[PDB]
Amino acid sequence: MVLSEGEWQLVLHVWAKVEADVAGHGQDIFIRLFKSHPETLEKFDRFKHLKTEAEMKASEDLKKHGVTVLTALGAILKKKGHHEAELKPLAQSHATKHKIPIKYLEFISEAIIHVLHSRHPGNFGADAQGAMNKALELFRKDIAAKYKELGYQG
Ligand code: HEM
Repeated sequence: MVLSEGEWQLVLHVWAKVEADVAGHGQDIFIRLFKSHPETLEKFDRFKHLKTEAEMKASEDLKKHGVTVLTALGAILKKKGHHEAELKPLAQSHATKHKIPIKYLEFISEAIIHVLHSRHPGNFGADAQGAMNKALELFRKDIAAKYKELGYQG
């Protein structure tokens, strides 16, 4: 797929709001993910002992990890589709070290869209949500193609 510039504009306009509090957005997203799809928590050896949302919010390691993840995602979105280099090391570690299936990348995509919708309703109407969804579908389709080249296609 190819997003138009107007779509990329809608995505970087709400992303600029997220960047005003990257650590708080990271927490909300991961908490939403772990609550909605508990199986994804099992993939994290560092965090799978966390039993409640209260424990998750209080985890300083989880908040540092959410900042790492959103920073890497933001760098990919700011490329506007020219993200081949950024995607390489990310696809290698998620396919060969962490073993994350594409279906889990759909689950975090849903969590990102839920949290933007809750926190940024004015900058996340139907058109802006449709553009963010297109941008995350492009990221998932490109990562899935790299998984296949690396031998995992999971
Ligand atoms: C927006 C999608 C994602 C992005 C941009 C992303 C990014 C990252 C980054 C930048 C790291 C640190 C360096 C590395 O190991 O590569 C990381 C680690 C990791 N990611 Fe992801 N990730 C994504 C989705 C997921 C999903 C959905 C899962 C699991 C369901 C996953 C599981 C992990 C694991 C197990 C680690 C190691 C964490 C730790 O112990 O340090 N990632 N991810």
